[PDB]
Amino acid sequence: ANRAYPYTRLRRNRRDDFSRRLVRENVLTVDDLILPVFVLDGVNQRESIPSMPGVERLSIDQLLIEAEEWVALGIPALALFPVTPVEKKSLDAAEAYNPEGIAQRATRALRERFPELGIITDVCLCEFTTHGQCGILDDDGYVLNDVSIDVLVRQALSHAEAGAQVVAPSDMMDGRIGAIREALESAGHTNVRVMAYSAKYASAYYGPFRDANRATYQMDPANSDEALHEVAADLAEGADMVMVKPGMPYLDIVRRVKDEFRAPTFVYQVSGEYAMHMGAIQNGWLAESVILESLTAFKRAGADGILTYFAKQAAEQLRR
Amino acid sequence: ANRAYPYTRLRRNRRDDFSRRLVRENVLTVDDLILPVFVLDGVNQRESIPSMPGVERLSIDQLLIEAEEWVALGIPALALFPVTPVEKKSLDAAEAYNPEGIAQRATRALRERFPELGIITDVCLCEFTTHGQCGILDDDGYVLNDVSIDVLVRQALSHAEAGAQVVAPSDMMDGRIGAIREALESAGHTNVRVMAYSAKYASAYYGPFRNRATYQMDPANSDEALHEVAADLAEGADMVMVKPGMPYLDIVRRVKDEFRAPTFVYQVSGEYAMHMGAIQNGWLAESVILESLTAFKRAGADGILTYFAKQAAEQLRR
Amino acid sequence: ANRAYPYTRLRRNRRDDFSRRLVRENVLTVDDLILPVFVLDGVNQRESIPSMPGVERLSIDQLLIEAEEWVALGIPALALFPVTPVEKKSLDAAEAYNPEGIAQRATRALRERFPELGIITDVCLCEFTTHGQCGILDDDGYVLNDVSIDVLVRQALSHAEAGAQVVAPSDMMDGRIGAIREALESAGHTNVRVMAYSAKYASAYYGPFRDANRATYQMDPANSDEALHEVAADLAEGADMVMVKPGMPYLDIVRRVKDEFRAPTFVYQVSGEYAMHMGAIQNGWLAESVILESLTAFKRAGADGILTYFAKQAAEQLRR
Amino acid sequence: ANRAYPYTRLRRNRRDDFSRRLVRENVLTVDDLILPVFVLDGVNQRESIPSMPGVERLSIDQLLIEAEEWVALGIPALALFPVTPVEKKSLDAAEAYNPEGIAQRATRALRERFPELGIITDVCLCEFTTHGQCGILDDDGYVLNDVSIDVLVRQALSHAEAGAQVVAPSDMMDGRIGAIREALESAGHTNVRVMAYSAKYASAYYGPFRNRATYQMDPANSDEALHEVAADLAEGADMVMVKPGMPYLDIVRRVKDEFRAPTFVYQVSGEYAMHMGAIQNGWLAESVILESLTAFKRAGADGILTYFAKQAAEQLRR
Amino acid sequence: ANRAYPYTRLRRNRRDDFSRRLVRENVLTVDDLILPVFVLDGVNQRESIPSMPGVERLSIDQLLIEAEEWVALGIPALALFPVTPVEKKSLDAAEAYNPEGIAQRATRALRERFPELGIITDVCLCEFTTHGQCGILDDDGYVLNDVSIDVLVRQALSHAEAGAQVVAPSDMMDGRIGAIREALESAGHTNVRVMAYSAKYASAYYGPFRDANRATYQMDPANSDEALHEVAADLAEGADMVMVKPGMPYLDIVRRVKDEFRAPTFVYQVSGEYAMHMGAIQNGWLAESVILESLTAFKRAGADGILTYFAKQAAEQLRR
Amino acid sequence: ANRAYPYTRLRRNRRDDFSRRLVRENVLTVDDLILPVFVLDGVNQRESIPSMPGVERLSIDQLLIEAEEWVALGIPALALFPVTPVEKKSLDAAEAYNPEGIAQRATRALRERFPELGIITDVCLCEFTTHGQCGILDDDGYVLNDVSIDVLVRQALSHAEAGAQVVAPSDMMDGRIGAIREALESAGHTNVRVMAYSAKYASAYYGPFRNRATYQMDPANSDEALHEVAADLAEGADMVMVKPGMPYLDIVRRVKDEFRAPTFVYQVSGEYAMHMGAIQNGWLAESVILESLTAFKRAGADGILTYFAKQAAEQLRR
Ligand SMILES: [Mg+2]
Ligand SMILES: [Mg+2]
Ligand SMILES: [Mg+2]
Ligand SMILES: [Mg+2]
Ligand SMILES: [Mg+2]
Ligand SMILES: [Mg+2]
Ligand SMILES: [Mg+2]
Ligand SMILES: [Mg+2]
Ligand SMILES: [Mg+2]
Ligand SMILES: [Mg+2]
Ligand SMILES: [Mg+2]
Ligand SMILES: [Mg+2]
Ligand SMILES: [Mg+2]
Ligand SMILES: [Mg+2]
Ligand SMILES: [Mg+2]
Ligand code: NA
Ligand code: NA
Ligand code: NA
Ligand code: NA
Ligand code: NA
Ligand code: NA
Ligand SMILES: [Zn+2]
Ligand SMILES: [Zn+2]
Ligand SMILES: [Zn+2]
Ligand SMILES: [Zn+2]
Ligand SMILES: [Zn+2]
Ligand SMILES: [Zn+2]
Repeated sequence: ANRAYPYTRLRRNRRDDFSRRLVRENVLTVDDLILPVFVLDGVNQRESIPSMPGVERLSIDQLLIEAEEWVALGIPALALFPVTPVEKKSLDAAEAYNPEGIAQRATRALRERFPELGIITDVCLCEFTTHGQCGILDDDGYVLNDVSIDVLVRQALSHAEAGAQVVAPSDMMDGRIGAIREALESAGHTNVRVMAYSAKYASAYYGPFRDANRATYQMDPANSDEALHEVAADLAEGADMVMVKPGMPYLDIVRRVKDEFRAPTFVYQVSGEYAMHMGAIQNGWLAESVILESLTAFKRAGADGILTYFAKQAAEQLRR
Repeated sequence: ANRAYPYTRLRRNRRDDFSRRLVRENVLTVDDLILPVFVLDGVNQRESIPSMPGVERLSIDQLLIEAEEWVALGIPALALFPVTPVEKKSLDAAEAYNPEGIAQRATRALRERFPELGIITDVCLCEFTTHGQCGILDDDGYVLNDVSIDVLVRQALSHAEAGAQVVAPSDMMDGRIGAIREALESAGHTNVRVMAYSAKYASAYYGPFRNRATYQMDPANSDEALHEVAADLAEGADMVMVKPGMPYLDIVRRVKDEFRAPTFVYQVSGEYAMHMGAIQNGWLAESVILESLTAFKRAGADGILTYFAKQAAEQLRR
Repeated sequence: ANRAYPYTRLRRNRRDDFSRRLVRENVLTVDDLILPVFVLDGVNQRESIPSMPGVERLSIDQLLIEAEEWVALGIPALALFPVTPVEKKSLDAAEAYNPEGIAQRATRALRERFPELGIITDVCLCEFTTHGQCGILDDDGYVLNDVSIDVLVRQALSHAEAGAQVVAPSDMMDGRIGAIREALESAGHTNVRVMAYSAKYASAYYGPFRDANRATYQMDPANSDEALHEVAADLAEGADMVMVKPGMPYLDIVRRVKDEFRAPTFVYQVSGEYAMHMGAIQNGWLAESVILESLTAFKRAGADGILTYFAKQAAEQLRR
Repeated sequence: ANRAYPYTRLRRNRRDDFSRRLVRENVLTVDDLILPVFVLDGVNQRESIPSMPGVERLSIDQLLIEAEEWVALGIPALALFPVTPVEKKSLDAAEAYNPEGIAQRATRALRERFPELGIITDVCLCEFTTHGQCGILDDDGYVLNDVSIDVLVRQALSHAEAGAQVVAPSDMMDGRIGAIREALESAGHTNVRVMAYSAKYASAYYGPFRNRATYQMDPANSDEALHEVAADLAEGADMVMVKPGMPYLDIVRRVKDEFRAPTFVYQVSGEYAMHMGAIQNGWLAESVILESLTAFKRAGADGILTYFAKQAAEQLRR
Repeated sequence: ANRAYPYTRLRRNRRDDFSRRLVRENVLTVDDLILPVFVLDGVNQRESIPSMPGVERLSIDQLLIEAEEWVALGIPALALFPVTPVEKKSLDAAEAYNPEGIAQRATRALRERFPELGIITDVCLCEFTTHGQCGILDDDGYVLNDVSIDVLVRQALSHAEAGAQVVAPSDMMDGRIGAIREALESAGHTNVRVMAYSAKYASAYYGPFRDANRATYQMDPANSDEALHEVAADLAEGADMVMVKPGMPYLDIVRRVKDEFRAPTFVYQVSGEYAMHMGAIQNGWLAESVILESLTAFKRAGADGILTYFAKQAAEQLRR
Repeated sequence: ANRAYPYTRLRRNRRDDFSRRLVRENVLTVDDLILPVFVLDGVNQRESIPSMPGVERLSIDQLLIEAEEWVALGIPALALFPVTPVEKKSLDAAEAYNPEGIAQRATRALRERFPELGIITDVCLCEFTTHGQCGILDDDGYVLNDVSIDVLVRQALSHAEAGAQVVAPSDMMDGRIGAIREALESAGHTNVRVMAYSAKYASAYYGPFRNRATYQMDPANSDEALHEVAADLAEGADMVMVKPGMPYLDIVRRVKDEFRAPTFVYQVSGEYAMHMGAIQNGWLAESVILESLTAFKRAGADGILTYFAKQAAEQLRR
């Protein structure tokens, strides 16, 4: 609109807090926060994670106790990540659909104790396979697409039976959203949401989660147009929400996905992003204000919700 | 993206509060609210406004008292509307630029007491002319464009010298934003913001605030609003505004979409009156206040001039 | 196009009525008006509505008499809203599809007496359920989507049999437009139009209609992109017209919907909007000219037609 | 939106008049109509035009009589086309700016009698030059751009001083809109509108109105029209026009779509002649008049210069 | 691009014929011309049409003789329009699919005599029904959509059997393009093109053709967005070309259709357009140069081909 | 529009010549062709060009003879390329603006003989400098921008005074279009067209025509070309050109799409050489000439500078 200095001085609106606040384009609220949480078997268990300062893996009993604060702070949902006992991992990943598995038990417990809290379960075989890949291997060592979907469907169904309001397939198999959706619909789980990990990259940023091949399924970091194709398919297949993972290193993908589809768009600030920031904060290299800066970035980029291990810290800062 | 029932059921996200909250596209906050306020000449004075139940005209001392609650609620700014004593009105509208006029005095008092509170003054001749038009009349009864600008310029300069952070020309003269900006820059008022009333319509919804069709816009016209805004941005506006508000939400959306600039909207006297009247008659629930304000946000407004600002602030602070 | 003052003065075209008229971008005509009308059981009944000054609920006999004026004024269509006797409300909503229900009786009477007048019937269960929700409840108190559609289909069919040229599903069940369309097509009701309430919000503006939960089906006022998804589905499912409700508070949605789909787009100026305006007019706070301003706004925003309780007043003002 | 038969049957809305009326995308109203009118020099004079059955050239007194019916029908404006006596033509086209020329006299008389009726005068040299070109010729027979503008400027100024609310340069000189606007502004004619003939083609459809290819546009060219309009808007046009009309409806649509500005179209003499001739021969029904005019609206025109304006007005008033 | 006088003078390129020719955006060639032609029963028949000066209706023998010139001039195709003997019109329109009907006989004759000349047959019932509507009536006098399609399919098949390379459904029934396409494909007529009359308006411009109700099927002249919906469906249904009718009065529709779909786009300069222009030319009110101006307009608006009764005149003018 | 096999078979339109002809999206005509021609200093002189089989350098008298066939074929314009005698080269490139230089003499002779034939002169210093760069060198060997413009301006003015209808600056100095336009306008050369070489790349395809990377564009860059064109249009170019041609067809398409302005493309010496060489070796059919030229049209070019112009004209005239 032919705006030119000195008629236009973009510093004017920056001059005072009031005008900065009036023109501010985005704000973070507790409604944007999802807390991922690592869940152990057993009772009275609490484990620190060295590569994620301040995050603990908790048994179900201890998770229920901590969920009091989280609920009180208004965090809308948790994303549950079981820590599978090694002995329960198998070639067939059958623990993924065990009604007595950690995720299923945790879901029923939380649904009963905190009925309004959203529970987002993780649909993937990587915590259940001996070999740690996201799906079932063929005799050449490749992760088989459609056979894996069979197991992921049973898993998702088991989560729905346990009471999960949202299942989030994090597997990157082709077509899994539609297969899971069909299965849910056929079984009568009409309102279980599917939060697709649509554009999940083959990333180095996942280090600490593993603490807490893939290029044939997860996306190449170099590719951006491809992510649009991914999301389009997941929306056609029935996803209720679509997600980009990891987060900060992919903010350009979040913006293109929101702009292109105008659908509910989520982003995961993964373990390595948390660890980088925490480490720098603890070293005194960055101020704690970087936490809300990092989260504001996701809102600015177009995300509706953020899976972040900072959810509690940020919710406290915001509640003030 | 070929979304089809029953694979896509748009009710699933609506099933639970938590998922409604996660997908909710817009939220109103106190940061979005600007309170207009009618300012009297006297002292220890308030007046009730018949056509605006619940709103009082306030003398400056009273404004300072109430501004305590407004600042504590976090309301970022006020928009000052003086109520000029009749005896101060004239064909030349000289009272508009009186250094000791209501607006100027109010501004200086607020700037001193509450230095962080934004003050948005009204640049217009309508409360200063004997006939009530927004500009100066020629012998034929036409509101003269360029002669009016000369008065408006001196007005704005007086507001700036009183300390106003924002001046808001509400006059709908052609070119006034540029003339005002030029004057502010030449006088050294580098940082005074100009909040243009860019698309201000010749509307029946101004009843309660109180030939206009020769300067305010025809309600029928939408494309024209984009031309208006474009000119005001090129002329140096820091913010642009649509008035009235709800009845023009389509204009808000087009203006935000087209220009991606800081965009404001005025929920005018008549919109307040019709909502309050209905709430007082028991015809509409009080929830309609927040719904009306959420609509502005959804449509693309960055901030909202609303006589409901204090109640909305109170509700949000719950 | 680099337009700049003083070469460009946008007041020039405003200088005279003639040039204002030449450049005026939108005009309201009686072709844009649909009159909603509340229909009572019985004979010789006329009831004023306190929260809607000047609107009356009428028995069929009295509706036929008033429809003379409406036809003479050129109003193209009515939208019928029965007032169901309380004793006829039920858990199963069966009165919705009674061939002798108020809507069905009213439709046959009007179709016979005024063959060119459009009749738009309301497809929804809320006037027929004891609990007043738009659909059938499950044992958890939730409004069941697909079971409700079964009843809405029978209702729509009964309206078609009665002679309605348009059925307007106002229910906000997912998929109902396609289900109704299939049913109409299968039954031979090839030319019955479906006027989808596509983007119908969970709004406070409906107060006076009730005088004259829902968040799990009606839309969140905060959401705009979601409305596009709603309309897209309804057009794919066969709607002939798409509608936004309420009206004024959603003019931005009307504009986005018209711009995005270029399809016949309708808007409902609901009971609370009528009451607000009437109340202010009767108090002398607004001039009567606000009525045609409010209606012009819908045209400007892109609506092709407006359901408005001001239809008669506006048609008289326009006929002059 | 994946609309597919038989779920989507586009005939359903066509089934009944009432639904056709509800979905109808465009309507012609009297507000859209501008009547061109050929104005003679004498008094108690009318002339029939062989190639335009049913249209009369009218002396000013006759124009005033007929303008009674035009105003009562609600026609907003007339476009005046003088028929210059041959003896007043010259190589310098000085008659164009004669204060007592036909156009000027007609304007003053209409402005006085019917103050609310818009008068759109024609700014062009073609009815004033001995050779009939729209501008002044050099020794080689080329229509000079800038020298022509100087005459056109004085013309426009004379029209403004006679009281014309709109001047419409129909000359297709480069830059003339800006030169005219500059002159009007410097003379204080702040509110005189300029209705540019922006995209005026070198067309065979002007037969009945009566080297042109060096100034009027090549019929083959579409993109070029957008460049023409762009320049005229930047130069200060209040309205822009395409001429001829029906044969250029694609241009109307592109111009409206691209610029969102007040857009006009001229249904020229040859288009009138061919429609009337066909109606008089019994080859086309009279309904073709309203269909032709609806086409302009559908294509995006805000207003239409049409010799059918009175009959269309009569038909609409039914 | 900030172009401003006097740096930019758009007259410079107009100064000389050479530069006008270099910058000229569109040209008409004989490849753009399709000649419609009225075909009589019998032998040695030639009839002038008073409302279309210079156009004759011809029996097949005389058509073959005239087609020599047309072929020699390079006209790519004819559009055949039979003149059905009144006695052969019926309620069932069965003459439409008679293998010995005028259109079928004419097609076989032309295909044999001029194998490279395109023949475009007219698929519609209006020349075959006693009542002259485009389809079959129901007992309320309405033109039935799907029953009409049954007859149009048999017609199109009969044209394909006769050797037509293109069938052009001019009926404006919903869905007919897909039904005809399915039928052609099933029967093995893999390469018969379908030239859909997609946006055919209810127009006064057809007068002279009739010399040589409809609002429930043909389009309202007022509607433009609706035409896009029409074309979209016809392309989805398998049309190879899409057409707007009438022509000049709808150039804005031609431009929107070409711009939106980028598909082969045709336009019909109908009988009334020909008659208007001829009449004015014969009266001396317009120069003959208007013919090529009118045709250039269609090219400029985006048409790939033009059905025009001026095809021979224009082809001669162009061949020079 | 959800087109799917077998409902949609894109071969159906390809089945027959007649349908291929009806749907064909672009056609080459003689109106699209501009012939470049190398012009010698002498008289009764021709020279064969080793790296451009079939093209002759021609003295002016020879050019006039051949121009007979070119005009009779309908070729609209020639682009003149003088071959400067070495002794006339200098560090100041003064020969560029010699009123009796090759280009000037050729222009005057053609303008007189064939008044309707367009002449496009080359505005560049490369055939006038001793070192062969397109501009004047500083002491460090850099091609100076603004000093070069001053020479180019005088060149262009000399071409205009010789009668050239189009001057085509091929130099790739920044700002030269504006400087040239300013000079032409101030001198009264109102109608002299400027055909800017807007996006002229530092290319290996100029081999046969005969630090360049500091002024000609990097082959890798596409977006940059739009910035180049934008500036030349704002500076007053009447036409804009991409060079080389085939290897840059994507640039042609983007430039036409973005600006909708008269767009030209140069099929350079190396493109001619590689096609002819292949045709002479029997490796490619002669049909490749028309295919190469159809590509330019398809990509969006309005006109094409091509050494094949005469043969293509001959082929089209079949
Ligand atoms: Mg995928
Ligand atoms: Mg957001
Ligand atoms: Mg006190
Ligand atoms: Mg303005
Ligand atoms: Mg916002
Ligand atoms: Mg829906
Ligand atoms: Mg509309
Ligand atoms: Mg008399
Ligand atoms: Mg121009
Ligand atoms: Mg319009
Ligand atoms: Mg169709
Ligand atoms: Mg084309
Ligand atoms: Mg010789
Ligand atoms: Mg450059
Ligand atoms: Mg081209
Ligand atoms: Na959110
Ligand atoms: Na804000
Ligand atoms: Na309408
Ligand atoms: Na209009
Ligand atoms: Na073609
Ligand atoms: Na060309
Ligand atoms: Zn996994
Ligand atoms: Zn004012
Ligand atoms: Zn309901
Ligand atoms: Zn003229
Ligand atoms: Zn037909
Ligand atoms: Zn060079």
